[PDB]
Amino acid sequence: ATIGRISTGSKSLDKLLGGGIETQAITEVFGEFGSGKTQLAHTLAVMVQLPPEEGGLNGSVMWIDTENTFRPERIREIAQNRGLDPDEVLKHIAYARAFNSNHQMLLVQQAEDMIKELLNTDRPVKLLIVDSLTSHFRSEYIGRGALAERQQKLAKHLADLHRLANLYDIAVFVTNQVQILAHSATLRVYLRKGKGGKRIARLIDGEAVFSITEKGIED
Ligand SMILES: c1ccc2[nH]ncc2c1
Repeated sequence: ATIGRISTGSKSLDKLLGGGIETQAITEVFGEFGSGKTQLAHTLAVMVQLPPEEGGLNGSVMWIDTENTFRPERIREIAQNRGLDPDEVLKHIAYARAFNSNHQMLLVQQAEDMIKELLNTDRPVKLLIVDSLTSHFRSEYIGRGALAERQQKLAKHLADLHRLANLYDIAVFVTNQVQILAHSATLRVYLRKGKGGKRIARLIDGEAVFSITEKGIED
């Protein structure tokens, strides 16, 4: 199946990404607390629902939240300000709180049921968000011996996510709060605060600049 692309809301960031975030890929955004990772996730959860000529995939969303940071009213605000019905957009986001890393891993396996259910509807799942990918792993696997154990568990979790992305033509978007370890995401984007309230994004193989606004993010 051909890759799809989802606009982030920012032409600058879309260009950095080669045209938007890709299906059949895991895109990891990482950066310090407050760098805008969750705002980008909220924006993508709206953008993916747009029709393709507007930068979406006519898609539905599954969201795994590990920090209680999902805000339904932020979805509704972004949707309304982009001309979409806020309640329809919110309804197309399946939402689950992950209580610990083992529950987070089960939830990814569980997500396959809804993905299959929706695959041939007019709004198949096209975006799976894990925010935060790493927070539970960081709190639970700590101390001597934890590096190998945590990396092995994360590798299995990411393998599960890669399979869903690749098998069902989904963009997986994950967040990671940071600041030597290996990573298995398809593409890693470093996000940081800049001057004038801007956020700056760099690929970790130019820089994109965007603002956080009532439309989510934009140039
Ligand atoms: C992950 C995210 C949202 C979800 N809703 N139901 C199951 C599930 C898994």
